[PDB]
Amino acid sequence: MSKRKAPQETLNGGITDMLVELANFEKNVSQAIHKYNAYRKAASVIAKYPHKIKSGAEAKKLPGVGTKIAEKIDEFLATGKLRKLEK
Repeated sequence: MSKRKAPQETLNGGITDMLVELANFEKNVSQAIHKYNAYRKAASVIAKYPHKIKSGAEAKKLPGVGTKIAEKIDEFLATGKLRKLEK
């Protein structure tokens, strides 16, 4: 908790963070469910990934992420279409 100085609104991706979080549920998600392992396998191909996408095409390329987990990958990456101040 509190290592040096984390951003206030995260950077952009945040894929392996919200994916590993669902597996860390330790309450609503048991420790051996099918949907439970859906975020663990997808989190292995996402966290290794650059874990930062503007759309949901990168998750489709990952064979691990796509079986009902790709929807969550867009939940965090859905508000990543903000403008960057033109001119």
